[PDB]
Amino acid sequence: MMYPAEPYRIKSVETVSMIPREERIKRMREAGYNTFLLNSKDVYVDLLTDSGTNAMSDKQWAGMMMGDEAYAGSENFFHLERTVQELFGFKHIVPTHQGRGAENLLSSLAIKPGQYVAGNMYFTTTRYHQEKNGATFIDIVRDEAHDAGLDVKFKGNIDIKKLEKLIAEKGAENIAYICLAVTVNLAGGQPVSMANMREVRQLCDKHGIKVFYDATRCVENAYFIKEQEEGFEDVSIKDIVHEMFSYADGCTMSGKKDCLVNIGGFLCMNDDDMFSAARELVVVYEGMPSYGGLAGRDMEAMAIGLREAMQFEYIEHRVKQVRYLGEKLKAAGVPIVEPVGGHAVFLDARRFCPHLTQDEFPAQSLAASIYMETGVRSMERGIISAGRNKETGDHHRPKLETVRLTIPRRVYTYAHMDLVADGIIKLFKHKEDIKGLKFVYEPKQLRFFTARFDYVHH
Amino acid sequence: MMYPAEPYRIKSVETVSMIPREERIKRMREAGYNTFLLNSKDVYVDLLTDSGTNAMSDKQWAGMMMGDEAYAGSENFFHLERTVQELFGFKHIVPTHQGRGAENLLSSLAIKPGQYVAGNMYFTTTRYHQEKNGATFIDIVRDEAHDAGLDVKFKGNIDIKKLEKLIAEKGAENIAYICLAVTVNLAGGQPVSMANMREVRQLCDKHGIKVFYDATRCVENAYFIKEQEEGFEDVSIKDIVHEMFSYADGCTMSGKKDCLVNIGGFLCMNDDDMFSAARELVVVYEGMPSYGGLAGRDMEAMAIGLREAMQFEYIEHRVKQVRYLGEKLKAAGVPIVEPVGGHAVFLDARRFCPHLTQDEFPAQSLAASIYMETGVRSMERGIISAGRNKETGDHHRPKLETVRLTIPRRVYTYAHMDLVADGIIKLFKHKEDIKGLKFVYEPKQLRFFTARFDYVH
Ligand SMILES: O=C(O)c1cc(O)cc(O)c1
Ligand SMILES: O=C(O)c1cc(O)cc(O)c1
Ligand SMILES: [K+]
Ligand SMILES: [K+]
Repeated sequence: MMYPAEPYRIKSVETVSMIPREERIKRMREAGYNTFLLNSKDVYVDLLTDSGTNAMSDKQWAGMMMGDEAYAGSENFFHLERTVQELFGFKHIVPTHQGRGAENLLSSLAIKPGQYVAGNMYFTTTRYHQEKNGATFIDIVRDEAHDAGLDVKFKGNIDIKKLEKLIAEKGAENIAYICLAVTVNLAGGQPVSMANMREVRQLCDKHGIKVFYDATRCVENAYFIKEQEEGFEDVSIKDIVHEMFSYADGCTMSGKKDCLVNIGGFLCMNDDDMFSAARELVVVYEGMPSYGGLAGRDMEAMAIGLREAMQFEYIEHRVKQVRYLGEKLKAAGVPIVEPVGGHAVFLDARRFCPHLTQDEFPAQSLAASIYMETGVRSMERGIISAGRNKETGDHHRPKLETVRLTIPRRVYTYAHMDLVADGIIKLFKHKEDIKGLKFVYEPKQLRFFTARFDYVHH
Repeated sequence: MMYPAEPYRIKSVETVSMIPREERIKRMREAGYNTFLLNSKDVYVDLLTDSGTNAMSDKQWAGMMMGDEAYAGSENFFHLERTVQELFGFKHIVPTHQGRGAENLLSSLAIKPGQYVAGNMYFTTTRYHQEKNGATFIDIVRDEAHDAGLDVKFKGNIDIKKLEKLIAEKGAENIAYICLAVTVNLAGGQPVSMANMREVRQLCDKHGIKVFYDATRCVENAYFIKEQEEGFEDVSIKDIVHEMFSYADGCTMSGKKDCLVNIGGFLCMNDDDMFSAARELVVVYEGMPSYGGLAGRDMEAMAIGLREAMQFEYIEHRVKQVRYLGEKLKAAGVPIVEPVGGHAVFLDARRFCPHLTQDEFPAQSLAASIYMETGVRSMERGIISAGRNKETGDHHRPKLETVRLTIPRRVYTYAHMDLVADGIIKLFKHKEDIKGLKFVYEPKQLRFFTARFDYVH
């Protein structure tokens, strides 16, 4: 099926207030037309992010009642450890409170100053920790990834030629590690093929270079492999996931993404010595290696969730729900990043509002309009989030001016997707009526978080 | 009352396996006679730590069903924010996944390399982050705090003269901040008086020096003030807590201690510019400032728990339950660190086992024997935990060779305390039979965590 029904029932609901348009407009204005300043209680469908917003199962909530909150030797730790060892195949695991905790550990252990880290694009926290520990980041993603309109498979693949060029120019000993992300966020949630992981592994093995996965949406990635990589159609998600990680030396994981939980993460590695070093380092940043900044009950929920994520029908429905939204928008001519990724649809607000300039903040304004029209919250990922240039004092002006419709796992229905799509399509049909915004309050940093705007009038 | 009844009922119970002695001995040996290696399922009464092991209330669990897991604007965040603003009085709050997360932020923001941080003793993670950011730690606790046998009030107090001396010798500009801990862990959980907090504030204000509290057991501290500081007998715990923090510029808090939760912490501060800088920095270590590495449900549970902790009868019982254990041991002649602190009783293993040299690891062996006798787990806090001297390859030899009996909040009863005490007392009457330990496996780091031993013969 192009669009299968939910492979589960609703056990419990989260009630919402269902406020009318006049009230939404009032709340949007109070939030300075910045969706980051909206109160959760005033949002009907919250597509700000797929991180930590997932609906857990009855089995996970049963696990939540069996939290073994002991500082050492918790049953929940042992369940998590054996689950990750079984499903990912790594020798050692260190729990962390979420993904960027594991990144702090990995980069603190695996990077000497002056070295390079190469990856298929980047994520903000991941890159921060790499650079904080002395590394220069090199993008080695394939060129197609930077063409937002280009519909091609496995857009997230590393260009092996760029990797070969790097090794020759910089020398293997100067490369801390390859950071292979699955899926690739900055490209719109694009997958990486098994063939690509193999080729990166083979080349790195030649030169003694380590590969560490940024694995936050690895199950979504496994689904794309199963659906689209020749030869994998009859291989289980579980076997695809296990094979994927067989080509890595370790990984950083955010449970908040594909482990179907609201908090949690971990660091995996095969190397005994690195594991020992990670154990003493985790103590001062996260907590003892036996809980790593997580309650027992959350290690349990993450262990259960990761195993739940392996179910074909679940991840098929997850990805096809996102696809449904994207295809409905595409059918109406709405400009989106293509192909649709695993976890989100990205609107190109620049092309949605051709009558505006980027300096009138079309992404920020389109996000405001979407909320006022529907009660749906989306995230500005454009000029506002990019922040100001510290030297010039002018805006950074990023090439991507987008509104991100980010889909939590197992929270919404196709009817919610229809509500979102219908509102956006209505706005698109009258796009010329979307007004530009200007600052009325700008913080000196993290401006996307608390900035306030009002409309430009002529 | 000397020992009041629990000011609550049991809502739900946690299953334990009631395994016999022969089986406990088997499990202890499988754990290499290291209690840190015992599985939780094999422990009856787990006194390894009071951190994150607390029992929550029905109200907190109701809150756990109302987790608003939004990335921004969570109802749970706003609840936590106004609760901490109301009860602690600080202008700004940044959630963190627990205490050491807040410490990372504070030390990253408030320390220039080459500066000093002075405090009343220290805790490992707190000091690490201070030194990592280029500070030199200076102990300015009163001398009495280092006399483990001396029974005096407010042993945790800062010695104002030591602080005056530090300011004169180093200069105010070279002191990043004063780190005032409540209670003081290394002295056995000893409180700080309101009078002391005032004097420190007064002196620091004269020189423009910032004071940040390490406030993980601030409610236990407030109880000691109410109970023992002249003039506070009829002041509420809530009002004592609020006044305590009125003498601080901010704090690092572990909810896992006195906020009655299993995970959670936060950073507070009054300064706008520091807050703005903190909001930027928390994003890459913990998470967005609107959740700070916590699920919404945990921000909610911590908000509720902190308010519950203000109930006089609750914190009175908490502290008096620990005291009950300590006094029962004292009444049988068992040697402990004195006076008894708010959250734990420390056995003096050196005097418990005078027939053993420190090289035979008496604290480690005593902890093993306690488990085998009762099913009670305690923590070695002695030569093993001290680690091996890197330079000379010999043990670090700490003056304190102790076994820590750390009491989680609202988890155990007086009957459990009796079981603990009765077992230790029986061991004490036959102490000569406690055998020394030796390594069979020693890690090169964190040796207390995974080391394995067997008996000398
Ligand atoms: O795009 C996001 O959802 C996002 C979320 C964060 O907590 C930090 C960041 O740099 C980006
Ligand atoms: O004494 C403790 O319980 C303790 C706990 C920790 O997570 C670190 C540490 O250095 C000490
Ligand atoms: K969450
Ligand atoms: K815990």
